[PDB]
Amino acid sequence: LSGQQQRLLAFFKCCLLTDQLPLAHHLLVVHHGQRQKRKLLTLDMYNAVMLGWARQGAFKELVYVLFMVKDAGLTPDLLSYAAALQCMGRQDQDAGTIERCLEQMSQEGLKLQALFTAVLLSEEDRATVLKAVHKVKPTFSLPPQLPPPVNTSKLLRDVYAKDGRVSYPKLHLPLKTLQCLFEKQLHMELASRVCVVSVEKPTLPSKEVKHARKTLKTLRDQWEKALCRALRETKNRLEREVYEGRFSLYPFLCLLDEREVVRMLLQVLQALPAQGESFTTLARELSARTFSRHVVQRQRVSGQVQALQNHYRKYLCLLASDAEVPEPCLPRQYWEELGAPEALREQPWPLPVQMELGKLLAEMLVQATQMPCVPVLYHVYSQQIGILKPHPAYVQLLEKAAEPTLTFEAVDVPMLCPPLPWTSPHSGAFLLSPTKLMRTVEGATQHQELLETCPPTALHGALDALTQLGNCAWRVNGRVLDLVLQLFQAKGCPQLGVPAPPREMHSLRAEALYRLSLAQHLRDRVFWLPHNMDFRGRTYPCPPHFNHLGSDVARALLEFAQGRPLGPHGLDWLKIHLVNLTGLKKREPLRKRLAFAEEVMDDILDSADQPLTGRKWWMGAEEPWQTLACCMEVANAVRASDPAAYVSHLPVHQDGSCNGLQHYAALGRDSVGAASVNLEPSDVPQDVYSGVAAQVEVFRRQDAQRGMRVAQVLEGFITRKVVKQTVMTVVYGVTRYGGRLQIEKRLRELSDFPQEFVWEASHYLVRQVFKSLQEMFSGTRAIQHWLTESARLISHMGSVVEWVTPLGVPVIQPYRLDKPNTRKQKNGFPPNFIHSLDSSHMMLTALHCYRKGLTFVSVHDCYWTHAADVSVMNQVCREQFVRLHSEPILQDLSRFLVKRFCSEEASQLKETLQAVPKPGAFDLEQVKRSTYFFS
Repeated sequence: LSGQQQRLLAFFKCCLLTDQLPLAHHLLVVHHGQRQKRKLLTLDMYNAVMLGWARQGAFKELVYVLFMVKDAGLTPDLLSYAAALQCMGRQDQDAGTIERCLEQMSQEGLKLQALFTAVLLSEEDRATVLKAVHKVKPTFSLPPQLPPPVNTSKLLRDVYAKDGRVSYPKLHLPLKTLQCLFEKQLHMELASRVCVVSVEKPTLPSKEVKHARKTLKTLRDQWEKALCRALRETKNRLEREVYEGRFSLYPFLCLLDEREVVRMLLQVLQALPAQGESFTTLARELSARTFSRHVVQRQRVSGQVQALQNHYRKYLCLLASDAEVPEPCLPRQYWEELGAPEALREQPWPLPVQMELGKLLAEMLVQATQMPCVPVLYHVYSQQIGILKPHPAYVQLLEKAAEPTLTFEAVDVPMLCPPLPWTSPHSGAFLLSPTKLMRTVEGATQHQELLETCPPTALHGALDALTQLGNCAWRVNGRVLDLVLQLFQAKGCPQLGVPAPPREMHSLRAEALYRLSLAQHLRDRVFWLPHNMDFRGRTYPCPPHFNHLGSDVARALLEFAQGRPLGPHGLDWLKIHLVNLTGLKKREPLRKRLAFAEEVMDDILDSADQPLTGRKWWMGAEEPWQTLACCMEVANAVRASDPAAYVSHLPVHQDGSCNGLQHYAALGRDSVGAASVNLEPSDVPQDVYSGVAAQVEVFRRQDAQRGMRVAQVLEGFITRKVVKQTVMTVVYGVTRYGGRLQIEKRLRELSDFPQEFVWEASHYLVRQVFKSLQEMFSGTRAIQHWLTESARLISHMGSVVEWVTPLGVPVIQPYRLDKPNTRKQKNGFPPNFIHSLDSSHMMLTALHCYRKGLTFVSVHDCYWTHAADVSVMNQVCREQFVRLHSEPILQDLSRFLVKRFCSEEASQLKETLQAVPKPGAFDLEQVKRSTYFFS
């Protein structure tokens, strides 16, 4: 529909939420009076007004709205009849009148049960309509609810099998403890903000520091008063707009309390960084915050929070180890079994309306806040986007004040209770604040629409994997946190990665400070990280400030709260993991790595006991913090009389190093590719990156002979690690220069390499690595060319490439040329497709591990799990990979693309799709037999 219509409809719905039925009715009447405005008006808007009048009990007003719809010439739909019935139920209308309305429903050819099923309504509304029917002669005759559907796909068939071989893991914490944790999370959700003491050591305040704190407090109070005044003036103007009939944001402002809006704007000023944040981004954030605090308020007033409490305690019983449930069920399945109490307000406001509201809030903040060196926030264009910059004096005042209180959004902090089961894409993660399956802002609406179009069962398999990831419990390690605290307080170490005290150094310090503060806050408290999916389908943790993927130090800090005994092989797995973290003997086999671990055991023990004053071998290792944490675990295990008896909280990371290349070589079944990426079983693992480096070296020597001097500049500086980063950029990308920037960063890290030609060197490395990868792998070269040419052809048609993963979740590329960008779509599709396959293999592995009872989480390529679980999870990854590639993914992709776009350039696309790469000699089953496929 029209953009104006979208906002008018949003205004009416918001008025229903605010209970401003007269204002909405008045605006509707004004629009009806003008013929052009009446054309803008839609039946759904009238239905919404009727619903609100049917929640008030004013039948006469509802009838007047019906008269207006008749004057417009629209015909009353099922929703209008629904509202009439519910109003009659509320007001105890005479049975004969209800019967007359029912006759009019049959006059429009509409069954009452069918109309109720077709049009969604609040349960109070449904109860009212049902009572109306019960007053009338007709019986309610409610149809029984259908049992929840399950996936028929062969890959997920084993997961959904009804045979009672399932042994789902149960959380160690008792049920009562889980309920208390839920209560803490609930209180946090109601407040919507978390105050955390600053990690940085607080010096005794000086006289000047105290004065700065007083000045800041006075300024904050002055800003609060100004903000309240500005909000009131804007509300009055918007109410006048409501009388005029122009679209107004007055209900949107009304939904959140005036004090809450002011408190939110003030916290936004405190949260905003010294460099500043984009004005458009800030406006979007403000609108999202308002919607969140309003959904929480609406649930509280409705009573949806109490019903949720009860329903959730029942769900908690399944998770709790002490409580026993006779039939094991998947968490979403169990939730659905208890019922569906999800709020109907989970759906958000239209994006243009949200943008308008956010911009209004940002403008109010800028005008209201003034401080003497005038306004705190300065709007300056940059790319070429307006940004809001904090006052320089304000930043200095903040530094001088050194306030220990840090505010964080409820969404920003990890949950204190298990995440809500993902029964639907829209409703997941935080119980009170709805989390949308698509974490990524870009392409979220299109992807969400695709998800709704996709059958629920296919969504269900991914939803189960996400729920399982959320259910995993994370506890911060005390020892690592303490060491990081000591270094962070006093300068820190660049090699360790602790940021130096506060161009980007200040930002890094602030981000680290927030992450450490969250870690300290949750150090003694078990917490659950919800997982959200991007467009590619990769799973990411929802909280931005604290997540394992974000930083190496965070990876060291985070360890499983649930504890599983090492077992006979657990100690060996810990040693192998430690060697992997160091990066020593990567090419050598696992047996050699274990022998090396025995050789370096003395260093391991010394480093664990005294990290700061020890040999500091862990610092030498490529991942210092992770190495130190592993060293501590190994030391504890040896100290314990039995290593098998000892329980290792710390995760053991198993990775294929090049998951995308492994998928490319499996798809083409290339023998050379399988050997290079370790798909083929071998006594000694062969490093793909080393082979790429060799091929790069031969190309480098050819270029040195040639006039181009880039090779000479890079001669002797193409280290294996840098090559590894370049290979990852080529295989995995969103067609962005940022990955190339990472290659540049690796080149910058080498002091000997000149930075004068670093940009050219990064470009040249990308080209050389791409040539090397294609040359070494015939199957990969073919598949990549086919994908690139298919994506390019689809982009020319003008439709964004859309494909369905083997799991069944549809993946779309969110690139929009200001139309799809041909460059991004053609280059993006091979990496995005490879990512989707990797995520599919990860979800299959996770679900099967869940059936086995292993705790599984995925961080990038690495698959995290307990040391005892590692061997089993390796077997699962080897079987699931084979099963995924057993299905003809290339053929399925070609057929799906043919359906999506060929039946519309399409013929050329059809020919390209038809010419799928032929299967290679290498046997798929070999992957199962390959011990070194993941290591």
